[PDB]
This record gives sequence, structure tokens and C-alpha cells, in this order.
Amino acid sequence: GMVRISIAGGNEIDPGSMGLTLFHEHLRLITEVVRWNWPHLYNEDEELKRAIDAVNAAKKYGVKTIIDLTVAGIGCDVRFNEKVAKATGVNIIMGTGFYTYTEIPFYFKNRGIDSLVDAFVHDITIGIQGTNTRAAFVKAVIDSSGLTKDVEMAIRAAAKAHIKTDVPIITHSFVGNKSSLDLIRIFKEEGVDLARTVIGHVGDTDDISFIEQILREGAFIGLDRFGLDIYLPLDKRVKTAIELIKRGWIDQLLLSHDYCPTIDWYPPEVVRSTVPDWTMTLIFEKVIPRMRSEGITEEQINRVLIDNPRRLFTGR
Amino acid sequence: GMVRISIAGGNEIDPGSMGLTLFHEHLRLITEVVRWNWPHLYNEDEELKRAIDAVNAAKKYGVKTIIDLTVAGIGCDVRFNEKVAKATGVNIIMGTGFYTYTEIPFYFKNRGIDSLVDAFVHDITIGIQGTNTRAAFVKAVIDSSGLTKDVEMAIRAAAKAHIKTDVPIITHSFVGNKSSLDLIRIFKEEGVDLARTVIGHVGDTDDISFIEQILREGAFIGLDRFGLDIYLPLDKRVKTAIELIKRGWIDQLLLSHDYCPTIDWYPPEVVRSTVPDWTMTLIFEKVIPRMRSEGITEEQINRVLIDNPRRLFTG
Ligand SMILES: CCCCCCCCCCCCCC(=O)O
Ligand SMILES: CCCCCCCCCCCCCC(=O)O
Ligand SMILES: [Co+2]
Ligand SMILES: [Co+2]
Ligand SMILES: [Co+2]
Ligand SMILES: [Co+2]
Repeated sequence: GMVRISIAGGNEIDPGSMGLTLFHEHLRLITEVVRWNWPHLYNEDEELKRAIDAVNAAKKYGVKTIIDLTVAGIGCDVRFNEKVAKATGVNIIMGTGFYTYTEIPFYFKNRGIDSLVDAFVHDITIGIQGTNTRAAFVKAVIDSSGLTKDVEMAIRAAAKAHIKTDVPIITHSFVGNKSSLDLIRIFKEEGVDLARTVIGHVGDTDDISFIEQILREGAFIGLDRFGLDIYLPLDKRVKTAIELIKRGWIDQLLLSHDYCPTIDWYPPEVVRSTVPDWTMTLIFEKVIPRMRSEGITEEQINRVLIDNPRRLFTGR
Repeated sequence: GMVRISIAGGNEIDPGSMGLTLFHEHLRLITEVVRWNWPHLYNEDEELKRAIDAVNAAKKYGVKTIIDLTVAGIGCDVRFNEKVAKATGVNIIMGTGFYTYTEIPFYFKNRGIDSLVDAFVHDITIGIQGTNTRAAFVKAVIDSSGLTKDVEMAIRAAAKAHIKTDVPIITHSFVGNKSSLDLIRIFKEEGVDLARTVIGHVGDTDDISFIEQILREGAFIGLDRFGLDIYLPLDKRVKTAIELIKRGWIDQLLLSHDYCPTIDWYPPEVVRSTVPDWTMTLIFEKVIPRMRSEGITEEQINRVLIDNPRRLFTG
């Protein structure tokens, strides 16, 4: 009767039971080819401990549900997420897609777009990685390389999988080249209702004119990297969030941290040194209190953190 | 007192016991990110049967040793190769390297070349994938995209790992853009003895003067894709191999098929339709009999299929 959302560990929830949700986080971000070939560079016990400690920190602030935006290309592992879910009791929602900024595998290029659609559709309708945990969203990615041929093919495939299954599309974009607008254009060509999409990493700018260009199209926007000052400082992100509420856009806003308890792209020392304030709790510690002090209401914070993630999954 | 070569399944051999060797083959060629995320697209039992069947086929012609050129990027799996080795009794030599034509992972780019060197050195000195099977060679790869910055880094890392460990370098190149010559240039910059290297896929051309430009540098050349007519037809490959022995180059020639019993880049029906003669035995069925017919001797075939693979590993 309702949408059914698989969560890690074998169960399903309805959108109404998501509760307070962090819509864009990670449990472990790692690179399949490196981990497959060089296991010596990794420590699964420490990775799991870090994920568990971060999710438990969020749970203390009343987070009920975390959407793990880790998909193929950045190391999605259902079985690892099952262990975090068992340990913390937080609902972990997973998805499908192919994360790349430039190229896709020969496997798919040599078979054509439908082979990639079909793999996503498999995950959504049957289950991820031989499990009964189905993908509840599809991801599309674009970054500072722009719309390469292969990047365009993967965005189109995500769009086509959404058309077949009706799961929402959660995206990653790069604000510096206006690549967010390419997602919009392709999604419209493919017939996607933009209200079932999130334009990711829009919080990495404070350019209101650019942000409202996206918002006027009807998509959700991801104010989704709070704590990554290297993309945009915290004070600018909070000022932007507050201004967009004051201009009437609350129903389109989604907040998160994009936190990676492990990320293999960089040594852990370098992450600590560069973005020491990045955690999975900074929204609760710093952002919400500042918004409340500037007149944002309790019920407006609930609309953003509860209603908006729920409606991404249900529609109107 | 001799070089020690690990082989799949825990043991070590010396170069003198390699015997008749196929120096560039594959047992399973698969894409890590795809197999990790989409296991439904694969069938390990079928992959294993195909690898066993091909290796057994070669074993019937007296092959004793196969060098698996599958490294990171094309799905190297020591445990898989252990199964094949146990079933067939053929010695399987493995290596290390990073197979790419364009990019390498952020993991390494963000840490610097020495991180990639160190990973290769780990495989050579400790072992691959948590096993006591050590990499006995290092691979460097360039193709139709030419010398990208990341390709350059991986070629240089291969060279630096060779300088530290003395294992041979076995390469992949692409003949249409003369990328083979970028390998040589970089290896010379890094101080590599080219006699300890193989310039791969040189058999994809019949341009004898180009092939000789590479030969005069002192490296081994890989006449290594017999049966891949899409790269060069069989008759042209065999004519080239005969001519190069007649000209005096035998000590630098290596023959193989590059055969992939499974390859996930293309559906199997497409492979069968396009290269229906590609197998791990075509050299024995078609190539050697034509060479013998044209005056190449029994001993010359042994020098190429036994002595040259051995000398790659001993100097
Ligand atoms: C030199 C900068 C080092 C620290 C940078 C932290 C990295 C932020 C990674 C952004 C999120 C990972 C990828 C993704 O989730 O799309
Ligand atoms: C248009 C269809 C072409 C199908 C032909 C099969 C091609 C296989 C060649 C790849 C060789 C493996 C990669 C490598 O070993 O470097
Ligand atoms: Co992202
Ligand atoms: Co993310
Ligand atoms: Co090759
Ligand atoms: Co090969």
C-alpha cells in the first residue's frame, strides 16, 4: 500500500518511519580496484569501528535513518553496512549507480546503455550484491571534468532506471562549472519529474542566483557538505541555508555532512589536518543552533530533516 | 644460488625449470569494480572450467609454465589461479603492476608515485593478496590514448620497482601511435637494463623497420597476440616471426596468444564471432608447423619458447 524501502540487514520500512534522516552520508568510502589488489593497505576492523562510532554519534542527536550514498565506484558493501546497522540500530538505506567523473568500464561501454540500466534495475528490484537488500535510490554523478561521453551515459542510465522503477535520483555535482545544470537538462530530456531528484553539492556555493536557477526547476538541492570548509566555509553554508528558507524554498532543502568515517582517497592524517571539524554531527552541534538563533523555527527544522527526506521517497 | 620464482599454490621454481613457457596469457580477465558491485553478471564455476580447459589444452602440447599477465585493473586473483594450478599441474607465474590506458586511482595520485612503487614492491617481496605467492615480474601499460600523466606515472613506478627488486618488466603497448617507443624512452630515463624488459604487442604490426627500431634497443619483443586477427591477421604474424628469425633476431623474440578464457570486456558471443580462432594452442597447431615448413629449425623453436622466457628471468 505504501512505498517499501529496504534497509541494511534484511528488513523494509515505509517512508513514514524514516524519522529524522541524514540524506547524504557514507559508512566507508574505498576504491574497489585498490582494496581487491592491495588488501594490506586496509584494516577492516578499524573501518568498521569508525563507521559504528560516527553513526552512534548521530544517533545521540536523535538520527533514526542514514542514507549511504556509497555506490559502485566508491566501494559499496552491503555486508559491511549490515554490521554497522546491527551494531547501531540506525536504519541504513542503500542505493545503486556508478560513481565516476570521467570514464565508465569497458564492460558497459562495449554493451551499450541498456546494460548499465539493467544492472541498476537489478539492484532496485532484486537486490544488491546477492542480498535481499534492494537499492531504494539511484545516483548520477558529474564533477570538474564536466559532461564527458561516459559521464553522460551514466547520468542517462540513472534517469532510465528511475523511469522504470520510480526510485528517487540523488546526485553529485560540482558547482564551479555549472555541471549541476547538465543534470537538470538531461533529466528533463529523459522525462524525469525533478521533484523526485536531488541536485547534489549545491551547498558548496553561496551564489544565490545560481542556487535559485536550480530551485526554480523544482528539484531538491543538497546543502550536503556541512563541515567540508575546503568546499565552502561553515559560516557561508549556514547563512545560505537561512536565506533560502527566508526566500521561501524550505520544501526543496536537504541538509547533510557527506561524512566519510574512512575515505581511501587521502591519508587519514591529511583529512584530520585539513577538515578537523568534519563529522556526522556538526549539523546538530553548530548549524541548527545558529539557524534557531536567527529565527528559524523548530517546526521548520523538522520539515527539512524529516518531511523533506520522506517526500523524496513518496512524492506529493 | 639461483633466482627464485613463486608460482601459484605456494611453491617456488628456478628459471631452468620453467621449460616450454607461454609468456603472455590470461586465466580470467575481469573488471574489479564490476565484479565487486554486480556479482550476478558472473559465474565463477564457468570461469574456472574455461581457464582449466584452456590450460589443459596447452599442457597437451608440452607447455610446462604459463605467465599470467593479469594484474590490478584487469582482475588478478591469486586464489582463483591456485585452483587452476591445482587442477592442471601447470606452473602459473604471476606479477604486479597497474593496468590502465588513461587514469590511475585517486588513492595513488594523492599520495604520490612512491605509494604505487611501494605497493608493487610489497607484492614482489612479501606476497600478492595476503598470500605467500610473490610477484615475479612487473607490468607497465600504454595504449591508444598515449602517454597520459597517470599512464606515465604508472610506467615510471613499474621501472622503479624493477630497479629495487630486479624482476623483469613485461609490458603492453599499442603499435598505431608508436607508444612502444615511450616505454623505451622512460625505461632509459629510469636506468632500466632493456634486456630485462619485454615491449609487448609488437606482433600487432608487420612493419619490420619499426619492429627493428625497437629491437636495436636491446629489449625482448612480444609477438604475443597470435589468434587476434583484429589486431593483425595470422598469416602476417607468422610471416613476420619467420622473417625476424631469418634476419638474426631470435634471441629477442617471445611468442604467445594473450588468450583470455573469460574476458568481461565483451560478451562471449561477440568474442567467438570476431576471433573464432583465438585459443591457447594456436601457436602449436598452426604457427610452429608453418615456421618448420619454411625452414625454421626444431632448436630455433626451442630457443624462443624455452630459452628466451628463461633468460627474461635470469638475465
Ligand atoms: C586535501 C583535501 C583533503 C581532505 C578532503 C576531504 C575529502 C572530501 C571528499 C568529498 C566526499 C567524497 C566523495 C563523495 O562523497 O562524492
Ligand atoms: C568489436 C569486438 C571485438 C572483440 C574482440 C576480442 C578482443 C580481446 C582483446 C583484448 C586483449 C586483453 C587485454 C590485454 O590482455 O591487454
Ligand atoms: Co558526492
Ligand atoms: Co558523498
Ligand atoms: Co596487453
Ligand atoms: Co594480455
